[PDB]
Amino acid sequence: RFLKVKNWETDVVLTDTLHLKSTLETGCTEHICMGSIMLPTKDQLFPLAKEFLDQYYSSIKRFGSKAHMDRLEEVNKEIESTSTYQLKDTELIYGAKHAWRNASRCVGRIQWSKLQVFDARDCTTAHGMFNYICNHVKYATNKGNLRSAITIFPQRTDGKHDFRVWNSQLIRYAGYKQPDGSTLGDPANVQFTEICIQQGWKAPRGRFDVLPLLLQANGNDPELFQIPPELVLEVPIRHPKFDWFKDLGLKWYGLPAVSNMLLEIGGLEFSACPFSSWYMGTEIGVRDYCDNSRYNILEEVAKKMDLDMRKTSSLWKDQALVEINIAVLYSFQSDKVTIVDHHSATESFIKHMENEYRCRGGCPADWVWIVPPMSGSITPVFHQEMLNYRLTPSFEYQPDPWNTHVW
Amino acid sequence: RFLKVKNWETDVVLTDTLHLKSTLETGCTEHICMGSIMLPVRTKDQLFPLAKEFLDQYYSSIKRFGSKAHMDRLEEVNKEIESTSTYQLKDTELIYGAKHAWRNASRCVGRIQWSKLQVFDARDCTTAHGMFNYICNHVKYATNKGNLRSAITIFPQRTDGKHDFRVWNSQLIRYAGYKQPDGSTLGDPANVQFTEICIQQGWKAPRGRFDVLPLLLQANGNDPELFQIPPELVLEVPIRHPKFDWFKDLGLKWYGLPAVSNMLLEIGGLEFSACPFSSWYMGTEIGVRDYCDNSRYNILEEVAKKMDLDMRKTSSLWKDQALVEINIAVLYSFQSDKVTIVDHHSATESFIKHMENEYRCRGGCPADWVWIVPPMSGSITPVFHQEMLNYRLTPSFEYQPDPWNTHVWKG
Ligand code: HEM
Ligand code: HEM
Ligand SMILES: C[C@H](O)[C@H](O)[C@H]1CNc2nc(N)[nH]c(=O)c2N1
Ligand SMILES: C[C@H](O)[C@H](O)[C@H]1CNc2nc(N)[nH]c(=O)c2N1
Ligand SMILES: NC(=[NH2+])NCCC[C@H](N)C(=O)O
Ligand SMILES: NC(=[NH2+])NCCC[C@H](N)C(=O)O
Ligand SMILES: [Zn+2]
Repeated sequence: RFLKVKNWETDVVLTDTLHLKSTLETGCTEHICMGSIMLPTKDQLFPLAKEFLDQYYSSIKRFGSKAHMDRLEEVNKEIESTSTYQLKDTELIYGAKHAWRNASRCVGRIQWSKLQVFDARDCTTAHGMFNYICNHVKYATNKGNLRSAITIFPQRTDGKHDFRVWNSQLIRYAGYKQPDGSTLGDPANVQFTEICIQQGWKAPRGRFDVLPLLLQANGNDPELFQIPPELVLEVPIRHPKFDWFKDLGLKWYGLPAVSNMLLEIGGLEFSACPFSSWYMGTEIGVRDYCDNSRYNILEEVAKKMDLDMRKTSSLWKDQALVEINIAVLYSFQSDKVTIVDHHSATESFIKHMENEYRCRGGCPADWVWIVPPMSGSITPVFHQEMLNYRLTPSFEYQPDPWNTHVW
Repeated sequence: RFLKVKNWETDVVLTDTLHLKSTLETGCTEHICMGSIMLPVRTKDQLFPLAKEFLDQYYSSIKRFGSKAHMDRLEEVNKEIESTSTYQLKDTELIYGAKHAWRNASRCVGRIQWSKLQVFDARDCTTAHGMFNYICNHVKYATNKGNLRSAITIFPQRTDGKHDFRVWNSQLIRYAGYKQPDGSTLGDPANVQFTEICIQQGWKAPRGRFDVLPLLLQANGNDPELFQIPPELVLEVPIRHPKFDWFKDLGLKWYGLPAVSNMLLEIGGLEFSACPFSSWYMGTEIGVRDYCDNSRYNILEEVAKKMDLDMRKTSSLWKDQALVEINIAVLYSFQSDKVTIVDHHSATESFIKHMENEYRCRGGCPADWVWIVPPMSGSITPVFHQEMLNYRLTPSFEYQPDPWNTHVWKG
């Protein structure tokens, strides 16, 4: 069964055979589409393993080879014997790269092949985790010349000895709920901040406090560690034409490092797998700065611009938004910290997507996430149809550890 | 089976029971979501269920479910379908049906207005000329000197599929598109093909960047005929900017009345192949899509130039900066001529209110996130952060193929 996707700006059509290899469910049915919903055993394990191994071996052009069968045989026995198994270094790398390749919500995926993979499966303690993580941050930041990396901690076993990173990103600002009801710093992290504090963190209480790492190894209680400040690259936010802008007091960190996700490879579950790359401007300028439930800076930025804020139809929110995003890309570029604007980013993903249909017969994409949170229809992805299906290896969500942890 | 939708900006949660009454298919499956795919002659036995269902809804809506009136009508329609292999809707039903097809239009952000809709019954129409007159009346009623009113005109339903009434224009009022030999396009590229059909059919084309197209009307399965809409009936807004005096020099204007004409209205199984409906524009439809889409009027570069923006590097956000001004200039021009119009903030805010009310009183409200979210400043409108379930309810507005692709020319 073939499927076609049209680009309504170029009339380009692509045929998707890849969705055929789909496994997981979408949350959608014949009678309902949940495309905008944010979150919709030995015998179990071997099929999963076999499938992965087949992919891998096909990818290296040894499908059916003796090597292939042997490995198949080996893994087989190992699962029967140990009720789990271990991936060869090559497989772990292939698996990680490909989970990224399959991340339908990622516009960055043209880069999927150039990924630095750190094997931290020999890790056993939170302190071990802290050290590994520090190495990742440093390698990835690279003095502002950002590099994509992932660090993979030991896989789950009985589910009672999970490695987990309790932060949602390696580096994020704290959130303090004041008594008057307002919030200081980043409201997104208010709850995590309360857990840190509650666990011993001496909170400075500022609008941009780098949070402590809170690391759980082997199922043990989480432990706090401060990331060497020297390791935390930051960009002060100023506007190329508004000298009053810097006075707003805004900065952001240069390294987005999602840490709360779950990497699945050949049936194996890696519950702690921080990955990092570089920001698209909008993530910060639009979502982090202007979301009503984040830093929410539109009013203030507007005021300083003296815009007509009486009537929404002045598009004062829109005007401010553009400046704010101009100031973010500007600040970063001026400090030579890697960053990409939403136009370049989306243009590349079209190129990527095309190439993926050519060489792979498809490329799963979540339109809702792929399209930037501003200027949607002026980027090429708006006009681009996308089929969304779920391929493994994958990155999955998982519950916040505090909701599930057995203290 | 209940379903919940969260608003990630307010944490409001809503429970959807309404999707249960869903009938049509989504194009989606357990293994694939086509949520971003633009487009994913009946029978006696087919028709009555469709009719019965509709009638049940209607009667429930007036609080006569199971009433003698209800059963009789049920009985009547029944016999009529058996006898005539079709049937006719009471005036009350046609109105209920139309209003509710709008109410179920999952791609419509304007639906808070769904109840206040002027319905024109043009089922007695028989000729293209008849159609032209009806349409002129609609345009005039709806425009209302710039104080826009929502209206729909419903022409005779399909019978054997050989005597369809069709409006060949996609909107009652739209600008022409001429493909020049150098490869460029004059006017609106979206209508180039329709323009060629008009010309080919006798239209004397002015060849300008804003020529109101002739109506091309088909009655009873007959060949289409041309009619010019009285210019005095076609309200237009010259586009200028409240601070850029150079803007008016761009030479831009738009018409004040969006009137989708190429859609198919289905009610109680009946198919109304010609049903122009009209309301008022949301700014972005014009400022963002019609003006800035690359394949429409594509004015970003020029607007940028005049602003002398840094167009060397995309990261100057020159496209973004121009876009905002252009949209400011559209809402401005219209408001200054007192032609109804709504900005994307007000529009999306209202739809949240509407959506909430719909969950309260109706147990749901089908919505297509991809279409509901404005083509600019997405995440600063409330609908971005709003989860939406999309399912298909009837009565509905459906797409249908372009008439020229299917028409059996009589000559
Ligand atoms: C290299 C440049 C990259 C860029 C420009 C980029 C860009 C983005 C953006 C803008 C989002 C939306 C995130 C949000 O709105 O919160 C996203 C999501 C995502 N990206 Fe990428 N990314 C890059 C690299 C990577 C890498 C290295 C990985 C993993 C190896 C990855 C996997 C993902 C995943 C799993 C999501 C969805 C996460 C979630 O649901 O919160 N990306 N990316
Ligand atoms: C009165 C104020 C209204 C507003 C502000 C409004 C707004 C909109 C907008 C912005 C769209 C997106 C259209 C596009 O992107 O091309 C849309 C789509 C749609 N609306 Fe409305 N509308 C209104 C009234 C109506 C009426 C009167 C009807 C029918 C009776 C209707 C039914 C629809 C339908 C069927 C679509 C889908 C069109 C398509 O698929 O191309 N709306 N509406
Ligand atoms: C309701 C909707 O699913 C939710 O707001 C989504 C919308 N689209 C998005 N797209 C991206 N890239 N990132 C996000 O956090 C969201 N949030
Ligand atoms: C491919 C994609 O679905 C297509 O560009 C859609 C996306 N969202 C839209 N949303 C609205 N309201 N109107 C449109 O024409 C579109 N175009
Ligand atoms: N480019 C990335 N890898 N982004 C990861 C998620 C970052 C997150 N959206 C933020 O703005 O904080
Ligand atoms: N508000 C409406 N009824 N819009 C109908 C579609 C108009 C279309 N978006 C246009 O720009 O021409
Ligand atoms: Zn779907």
